[PDB]
Amino acid sequence: SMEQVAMELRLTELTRLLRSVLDQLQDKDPARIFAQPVSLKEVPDYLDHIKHPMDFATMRKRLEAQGYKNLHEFEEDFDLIIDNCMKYNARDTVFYRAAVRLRDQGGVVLRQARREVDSIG
Repeated sequence: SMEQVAMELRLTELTRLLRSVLDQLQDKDPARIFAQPVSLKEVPDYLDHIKHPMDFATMRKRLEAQGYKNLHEFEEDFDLIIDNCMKYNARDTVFYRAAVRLRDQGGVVLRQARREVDSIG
C-alpha cells in the first residue's frame, strides 16, 4: 500500500535522526567505556547483577535494523547504559563518573531531539 510506504519513509527518517543522536551521544564517551557490551569472560557474575545489559554497539545494531519505532524506545536503551553502570559500579570509580558525565552531557542532545521528533512529526 502507499500508506505502508509512507510509514516506512517516516521510520527511515526517524532512523536517520536517531543515528545522528547516537553519534552525538557516543562523542560524549571519549574513553569508550560504553562502546561495547560488558564481557562475560571478564565479569562472569554480571548477569547476576544487571538483568538488561546495554551498550552503544548493541544500540547501533538495533538502530540499523530500524528497530527503534520512536524516540522513547531509544531513550530507554540509553538510560539502561547509564543506570546499569551506576548500579554495578561504586561512586568513587571512573566508570560511575563517566556515566554521570554521559547522562549530564547527553541531556542537552536528547532535549533537542525530542523537540525535532515532535516538530517534523
